[PDB]
Amino acid sequence: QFRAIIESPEGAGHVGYQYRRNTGSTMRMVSDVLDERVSLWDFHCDPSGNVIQPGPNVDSRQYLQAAIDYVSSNGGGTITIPAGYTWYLGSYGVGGIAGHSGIIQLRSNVNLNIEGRIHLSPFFDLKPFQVFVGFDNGDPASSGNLENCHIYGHGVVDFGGYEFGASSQLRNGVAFGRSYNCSVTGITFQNGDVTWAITLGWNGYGSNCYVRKCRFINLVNSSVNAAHSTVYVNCPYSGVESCYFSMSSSFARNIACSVQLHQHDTFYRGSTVNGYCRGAYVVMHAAEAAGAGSYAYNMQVENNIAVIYGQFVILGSDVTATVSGHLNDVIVSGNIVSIGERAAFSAPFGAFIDIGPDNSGASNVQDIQRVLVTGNSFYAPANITDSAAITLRANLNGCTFIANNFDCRYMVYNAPGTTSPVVQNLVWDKSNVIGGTHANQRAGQNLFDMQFASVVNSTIEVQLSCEDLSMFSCILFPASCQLSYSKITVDSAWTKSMSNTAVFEGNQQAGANVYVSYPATVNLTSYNTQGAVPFFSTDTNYAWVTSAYSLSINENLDFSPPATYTNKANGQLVGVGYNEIGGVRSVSVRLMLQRQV
Amino acid sequence: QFRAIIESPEGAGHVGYQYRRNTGSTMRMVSDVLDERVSLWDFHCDPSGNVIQPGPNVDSRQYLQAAIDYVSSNGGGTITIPAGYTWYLGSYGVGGIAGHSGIIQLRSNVNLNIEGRIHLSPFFDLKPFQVFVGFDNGDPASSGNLENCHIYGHGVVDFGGYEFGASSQLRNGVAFGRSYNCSVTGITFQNGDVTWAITLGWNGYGSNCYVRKCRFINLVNSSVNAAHSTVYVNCPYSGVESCYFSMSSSFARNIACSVQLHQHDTFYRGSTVNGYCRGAYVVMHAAEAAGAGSYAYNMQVENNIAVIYGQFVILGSDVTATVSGHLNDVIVSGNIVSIGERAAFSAPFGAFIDIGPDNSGASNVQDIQRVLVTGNSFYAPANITDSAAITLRANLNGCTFIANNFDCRYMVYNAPGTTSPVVQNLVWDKSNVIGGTHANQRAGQNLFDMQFASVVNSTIEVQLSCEDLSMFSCILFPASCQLSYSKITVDSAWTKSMSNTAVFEGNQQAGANVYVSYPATVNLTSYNTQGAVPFFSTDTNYAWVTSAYSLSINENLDFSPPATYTNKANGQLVGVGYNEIGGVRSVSVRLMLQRQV
Amino acid sequence: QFRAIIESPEGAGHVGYQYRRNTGSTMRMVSDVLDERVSLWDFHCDPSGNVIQPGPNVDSRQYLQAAIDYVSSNGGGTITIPAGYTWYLGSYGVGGIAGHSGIIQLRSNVNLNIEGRIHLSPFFDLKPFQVFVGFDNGDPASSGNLENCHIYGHGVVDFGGYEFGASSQLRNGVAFGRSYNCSVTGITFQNGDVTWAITLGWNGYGSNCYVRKCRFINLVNSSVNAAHSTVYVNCPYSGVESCYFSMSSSFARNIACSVQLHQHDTFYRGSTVNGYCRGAYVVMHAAEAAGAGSYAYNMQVENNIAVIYGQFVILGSDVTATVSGHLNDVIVSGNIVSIGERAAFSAPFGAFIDIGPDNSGASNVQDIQRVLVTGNSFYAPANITDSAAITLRANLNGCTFIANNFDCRYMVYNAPGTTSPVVQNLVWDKSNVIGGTHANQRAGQNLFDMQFASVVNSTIEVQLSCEDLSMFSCILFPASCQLSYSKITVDSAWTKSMSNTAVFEGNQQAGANVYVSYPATVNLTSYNTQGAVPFFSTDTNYAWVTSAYSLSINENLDFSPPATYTNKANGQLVGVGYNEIGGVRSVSVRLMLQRQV
Ligand SMILES: CC(=O)N[C@@H]1[C@@H](O[C@H]2O[C@H](CO)[C@H](O[C@H]3O[C@H](CO[C@@H]4O[C@@H](C)[C@H](O)[C@@H](O)[C@H]4O)[C@@H](O)[C@H](O)[C@H]3O)[C@H](O[C@@H]3O[C@H](CO)[C@@H](O)[C@H](O)[C@H]3NC(C)=O)[C@H]2O)[C@H](O)[C@@H](CO[C@H]2O[C@H](CO)[C@@H](O)[C@H](O)[C@H]2O)O[C@@H]1O
Ligand SMILES: CC(=O)N[C@@H]1[C@@H](O[C@H]2O[C@H](CO)[C@H](O[C@H]3O[C@H](CO[C@@H]4O[C@@H](C)[C@H](O)[C@@H](O)[C@H]4O)[C@@H](O)[C@H](O)[C@H]3O)[C@H](O[C@@H]3O[C@H](CO)[C@@H](O)[C@H](O)[C@H]3NC(C)=O)[C@H]2O)[C@H](O)[C@@H](CO[C@H]2O[C@H](CO)[C@@H](O)[C@H](O)[C@H]2O)O[C@@H]1O
Ligand SMILES: CC(=O)N[C@@H]1[C@@H](O[C@H]2O[C@H](CO)[C@H](O[C@H]3O[C@H](CO[C@@H]4O[C@@H](C)[C@H](O)[C@@H](O)[C@H]4O)[C@@H](O)[C@H](O)[C@H]3O)[C@H](O[C@@H]3O[C@H](CO)[C@@H](O)[C@H](O)[C@H]3NC(C)=O)[C@H]2O)[C@H](O)[C@@H](CO[C@H]2O[C@H](CO)[C@@H](O)[C@H](O)[C@H]2O)O[C@@H]1O
Ligand code: NA
Ligand code: NA
Ligand code: NA
Ligand code: NA
Ligand code: NA
Ligand code: NA
Ligand code: NA
Ligand code: NA
Ligand code: NA
Repeated sequence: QFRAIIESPEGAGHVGYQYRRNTGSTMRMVSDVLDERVSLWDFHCDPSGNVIQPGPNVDSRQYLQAAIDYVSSNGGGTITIPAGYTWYLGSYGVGGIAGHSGIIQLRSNVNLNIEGRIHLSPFFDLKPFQVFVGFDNGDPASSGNLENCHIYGHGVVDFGGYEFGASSQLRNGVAFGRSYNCSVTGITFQNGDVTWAITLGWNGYGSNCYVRKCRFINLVNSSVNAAHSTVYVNCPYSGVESCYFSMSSSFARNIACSVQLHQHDTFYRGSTVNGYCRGAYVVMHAAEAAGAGSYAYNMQVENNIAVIYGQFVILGSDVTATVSGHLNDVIVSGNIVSIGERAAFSAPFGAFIDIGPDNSGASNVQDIQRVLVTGNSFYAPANITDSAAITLRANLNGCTFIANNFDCRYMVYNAPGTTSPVVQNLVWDKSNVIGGTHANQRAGQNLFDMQFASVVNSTIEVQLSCEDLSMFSCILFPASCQLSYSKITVDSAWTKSMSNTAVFEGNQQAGANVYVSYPATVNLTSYNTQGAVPFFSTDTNYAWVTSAYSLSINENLDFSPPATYTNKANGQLVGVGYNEIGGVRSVSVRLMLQRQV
Repeated sequence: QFRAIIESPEGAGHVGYQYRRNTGSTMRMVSDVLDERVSLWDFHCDPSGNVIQPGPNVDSRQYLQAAIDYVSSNGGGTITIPAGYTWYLGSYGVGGIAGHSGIIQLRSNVNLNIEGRIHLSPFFDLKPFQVFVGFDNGDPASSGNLENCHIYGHGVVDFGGYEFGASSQLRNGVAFGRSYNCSVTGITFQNGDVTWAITLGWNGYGSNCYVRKCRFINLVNSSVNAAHSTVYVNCPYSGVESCYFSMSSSFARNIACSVQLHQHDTFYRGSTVNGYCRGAYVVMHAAEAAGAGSYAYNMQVENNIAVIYGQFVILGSDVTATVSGHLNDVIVSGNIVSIGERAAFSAPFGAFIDIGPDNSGASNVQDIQRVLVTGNSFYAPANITDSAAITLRANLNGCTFIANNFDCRYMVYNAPGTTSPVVQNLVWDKSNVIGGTHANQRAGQNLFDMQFASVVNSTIEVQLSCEDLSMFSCILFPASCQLSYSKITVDSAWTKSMSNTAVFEGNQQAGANVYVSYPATVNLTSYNTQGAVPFFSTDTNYAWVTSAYSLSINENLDFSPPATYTNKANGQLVGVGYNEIGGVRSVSVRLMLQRQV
Repeated sequence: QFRAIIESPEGAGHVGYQYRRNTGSTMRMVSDVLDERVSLWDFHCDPSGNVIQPGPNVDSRQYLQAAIDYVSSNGGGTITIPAGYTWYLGSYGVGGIAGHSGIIQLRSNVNLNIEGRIHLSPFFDLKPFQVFVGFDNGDPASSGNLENCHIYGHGVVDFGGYEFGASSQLRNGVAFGRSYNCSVTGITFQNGDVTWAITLGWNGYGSNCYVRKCRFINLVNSSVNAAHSTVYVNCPYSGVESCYFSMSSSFARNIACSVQLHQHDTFYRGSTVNGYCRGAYVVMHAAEAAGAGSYAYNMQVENNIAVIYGQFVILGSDVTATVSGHLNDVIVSGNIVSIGERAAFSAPFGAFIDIGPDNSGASNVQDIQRVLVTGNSFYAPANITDSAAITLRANLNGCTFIANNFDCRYMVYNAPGTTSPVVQNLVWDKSNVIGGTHANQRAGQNLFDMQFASVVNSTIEVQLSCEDLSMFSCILFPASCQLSYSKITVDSAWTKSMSNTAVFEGNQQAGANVYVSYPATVNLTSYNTQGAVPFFSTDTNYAWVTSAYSLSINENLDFSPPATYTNKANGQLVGVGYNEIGGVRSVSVRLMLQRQV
């Protein structure tokens, strides 16, 4: 009788236990203490209750789903995926997750402690899939929420190396769904061709979702893969920290981004990226504005390390028929970024910041402002013509650069005869240090190439830290660019031998509220009078100049040109020098030309 | 016989076990392996040893205390609070913690792994309480220490929604006490009206205490609550990182602060705050100086995201009869902060930095210096008159601003006819970017309103980035403010149409070691002489000016005014221009006035 | 029969269990569920299988090694070191780790969850040791890898207080070896005299190794200890975050460093250091370049708090017969550092950044560039003569300072008649704020002491924020230092009473591509002519000056000196002033001297 009970599945419920033989402890049964934990092994059995060993020819999916469903029924808990085993998944899930090509359905309060390895079987080759899905409905708009679901451990999700079957397919590791207080910590995602590794939230619905101390390795492998973003953050008060992202595929240099920050109060910090095209998008899509409003604000990209091939941070916002997206209150700081070794134009245009047109190419829908870029480093190798501190390709309502170090081909750039952005409140502080890696490479090129429709309320304070006489100019405005209510200065250091410093092809520096200064060489002639004597410019190009001063020594004994000049209505400069002995003087002098500064 | 033993509480101590049938493993009994872990279930029993189910009508407090006391007796360990259950607490603790309105007494080396939910029963409604207390005595001065106590897990402490009964009451979640190597990680504290969620240390006694990845949600709910600070850090080598703080109550906008950093080598990093009045205090209270000395130094507030209604960082120090507190070596960097949408003056004055008078209102007791504020963003909506980069309300011995972006009503402010602080070593670097949100709102107002007793060894380098002709002046010193050994500059950009740029109501810019420059409009008249000819100012207000130069074009052909001016003893400016044709000239010119720069 | 089986070591394999009595769960045996975890207790037994109690007189080493070896055999897992016990280690390991004075050999996929205490027995007194070793061979070049090995928990590794027996000995806590995806989290290392606490990687071989939330306390205690670096990072894509490091020994002030970052893509963040000589080395040793190439790049030191006695960050690179090491793409940001209270010259020279010669003292082997130092604070007490923002002691190919706050004796320093470094691309932006703690201490001293062989492509923009008339000069170049293609400026603020501002002992400011400006006092005499009249310098020292302007008021009525000057071939300055009444004038005026700026 008793032997039978003991050898039965209830035997453990008949063996008494009391913790450490403490007389004041609960008199329990072994089964009670065992019931305090739960593993996959508890559900990984055949219809007769016999345990089944996982392996390449066993599909563990129904067993893991049964575990999650059961623990869900009790109010939650943590299911362990045991170490020292690989658990293969080999069929699709059913019900609500079928619309998402779901394998496993996550449930609220049911955490997974993944210590072993989860692998995809070749059933998934050339097919879409999303491994873990928190939606409970095919239609995300009619889905319930996922709350308090955490995935963590020292384990591994391995996507089996399979290529995409078709570019239109989607593949994901974890889709938390309409996700509140959910996280992934510690896990290695590897060996795939996927669209995302993790997505958080759904069109603004969700909160407090995080990815921390995870690794993402080799998650693009084919030319079929349309696009890849390793973590898409689509709910507020969420972010990514202390993660490692690496790709080795060539295709990843053209298509892969590490992070999308698409809702307010989101962050990307303390991570290391290598082998990717892009670092992060910081974006408000109107099409995603349902759950948390139409503004992306409080967006933070900080203290990351990257080697990328395209753009580090891309800013944007866009509209739909009924919603307009807005982006503001952004900080990009402390990141050290480089474009990896590559040929010029062999990948998307290299940039630290990109102001990106929308997915249909429009550049007149964006509302981006109050962005602070500060205390970052950027480097691109000397050969990479297509490298810029900022590629400013769509309308910009403000962006502030302070105390960065940029060492690349262009500081500000936009391609001519593409978009003509409207620019407001572009602020480039004199504390931005311009590196010299690209010195001597800039023939035909303008360091600050202002290829815009208009610039207003902007500040460009150019300071070189070494010579580059190859460059056509430090800063150039084409005649088509309006310029008003702006400050544009070129410091003289390392400019003495430059023919052109600042160029205003439409003579826009004449505007009533344009404040500029830059070096120029000017020819002057004096009157013949002995004593105090006026010197006048030969050219009549200076009706806009409020004052000028000498940047050249005077090699003469018998006279000196004026130290300082003002102008005359006919556009000459004029100053008062000194003839110790009389005679008409003729000199060529390097001047600092100033207007309202 | 054997059946009896097996069904007894010692039955598990009679069932042999050897790990994985390994012949070299220990021959143990099931009870030994079970004894490797411990849960609340092991103590949650009646006097007969029968397990009791937790619930709203069961008080789990004595059972949890018995578990902690027992594990403490064995040298420590980790007690799990099981998932899928809510454990209610419904009575006060006894002994040493009674003086602290304690519920549970923490003990050294006994960690709590909280995976379920701990809730307060309505016994606590309208009463004080501190849920977990690490002091062992009613009098903190006679308390022993708490060491090596960690609280962690995916669980929840829920304060039951109860309001305070009286403003003088105190309520806390975790009071570690005189706490060494203690931490809270992962836990959600929610649904209360409390004074603090967590306190670390006691008046400088403690070390290596941290709060990490915790959430604090809705912990103020009534007008009775006197004050709320979510984490009070009162021991050195301690801090808060990667936490989330949110309030929805109106009252929280007026009374709630996220963090107090009150001892040296403490930090607040990588967190997100919404709905609070204040971000952090960085303070040395003399009354708290017993355990770690009288200096708060090495204080770090970094990489946080906040939407607040009052002040982001408040600095201070104060004194007692016998102790003087000092604050120095502070860094505030990388934070992106905004004042949330509100009416002007509807909450405490909005500020990025506040120099706060002591709790009795004194402004002449503080010793604050060597503070660095760098690479932060601040924004306040255009309507919020009461918004400042720094509200400088008490004596300041130094604070350095570099490469911040401030977009609010005032840069520097103090209210006139309140405190008259004594200011030393206020440094505002030209790399601080002043935003334009408040342009056109500043009628009657000074952007830098220097409402102080005295300013010395200070630097204010004003740089606008857009026009605001509504403002009375960029910077103004009342006659009551002494000014010496200081540098005060206003860059000309966007100032051409300003009637007043810098204003010294006591003509303080004349001081021997004052170094200033700013734009002014000046009327000048020349002598009638043809040729080189002097121009003189009509007004005699310029005896302090060392040089001036033209910021205006010359619309004339027949003459030019001087490019550069110096002065004369009677206070006129004078320069040498050029009359091509003779005649008395009269012109109004915008000049850069300079003094010793 | 059945009684015998049940009391046997297989008894638990005969007691059936099914999780929570769920009919769809696996019918298992108690032994199966127990086998899901493993502890030291499972191996801590005598030859008869009887458990042995750990203690000061028991050597736990063979038992722990047996556990690791066994778990390794099953594909890995996590062995717990139980809480509430101290486990002593009292003999050396055997085999592959014997060459490393190894105690325990780590194995791939076998994690240690250390919750108790591991202590060293006095067998190790005066001997070398490395507690945990991941190499499997005496010769690291012939060692296999360690992968997926994590050490974590709330436990403690205690080195027993024993002193080193001889300086040439080595002692370590954890040597992961050729280590891929390995980490230490949560652990306290204490009470030793050791060389390192943790090393990661081996000469570039390894990846994704981290130390997080660990504490290192009192790990130097004797004068025998040659050198100490708490964490040596010798593999890429690895780092240290949120750690606490403290020393109390005097010897630690002279010999101890917290971190070595010696391979690319490595970081040191969010940590607190006290009592150490140095913060971090960022170094490419040619001798260590085998596994990850010859370049250290993407090196990040950020958001740390330190009180040190020598240098905070030391940069270097060096060569071997066949390999040349290079260092580039470094960021040092957000750190708040101070030199602790000490006598001048009582420890290694105090510095925020050191450019360190190699271990044989060579200063002409280094290739260091593209370094960004930004948004840091540094303080040293007024008495510490040996304190510098940068001690630039070996060849430097570039380093950029922006928006730091440095408050110490020197800004730039190198000792004369030591090394004569070759300097390129030293950039000190005007946004670096120079503190006043050392005002009045600088007799005989130059704030920027340019004791170099040559300086090129460099920028020094000096800005004072208070007076220090004790200093000999703001910046001084000895005649032996060449200077070309550089910008050197001293802002006038707080300089009016300085006899020397910038000093060029070799008249190097005359160079064709040197761009300089600084204040000087000049004596001038005019001609006697009434009206517009020239003033000329008495001295002929100004042939290099392109323009000068007045920094002094004019106390005269009857005349004014020129506002602005240029020069003449004989080296005089000349300008045009105004005599209202005739007469030879003689004045002494403070001028801003400018050259090509
Ligand atoms: C790979 C990636 O992330 N790319 C970024 C762009 O994302 C956009 O394209 C993606 C391509 O894969 C996604 O669209 C695709 O997936 C959609 C969502 O799938 C459906 O809904 C899921 C919830 C279900 O599980 C699925 O079964 C499926 O039903 C699908 O509707 C599209 O048809 C398909 O092409 C991506 O869509 C978002 O995905 C997230 C995460 O899964 C999800 O939370 C969202 O709900 C979903 N959004 C929308 C609108 O559906 C889609 O956004 C991204 O647009 C771009 C940003 O840069 C551009 O835009 C900037 C702003 O104008 C501009 O500054 C910049 O210059 C532009 O380049 O960045 C990546 O390219
Ligand atoms: C809510 C909050 O934190 N407010 C900050 C101010 O704190 C000060 O007021 C608090 C109001 O709750 C606390 O005082 C209250 O509690 C005291 C401590 O309780 C006793 O001791 C405990 C150890 C026991 O468990 C309790 O049972 C009880 O016996 C009590 O003595 C007071 O009477 C009561 O009002 C707070 O007190 C500190 O609390 C911490 C954490 O519990 C504890 O470690 C300390 O020991 C205790 N300190 C003292 C001195 O007792 C008390 O400090 C805080 O002052 C303010 C800082 O800003 C102001 O001061 C700046 C410096 O001059 C100035 O720059 C600024 O402008 C000022 O506004 O910030 C919050 O307001
Ligand atoms: C304490 C410390 O870390 N000091 C830093 C300097 O490190 C150099 O000296 C150390 C002194 O302990 C180490 O050398 C010692 O150990 C060597 C390694 O031990 C062998 O190999 C191990 C793998 C085995 O387990 C051991 O059993 C043993 O066989 C040994 O070869 C030496 O003979 C001995 O003195 C340190 O050596 C490195 O150690 C790490 C971690 O263990 C290991 O991964 C490496 O493989 C090993 N490297 C080498 C080359 O062997 C050795 O590097 C460090 O040099 C210094 C940097 O600053 C100087 O150099 C800069 C660049 O030129 C210059 O800018 C600066 O001014 C200089 O001061 O910083 C610390 O001093
Ligand atoms: Na779908
Ligand atoms: Na901005
Ligand atoms: Na246009
Ligand atoms: Na009390
Ligand atoms: Na400071
Ligand atoms: Na006064
Ligand atoms: Na060795
Ligand atoms: Na640099
Ligand atoms: Na030389």
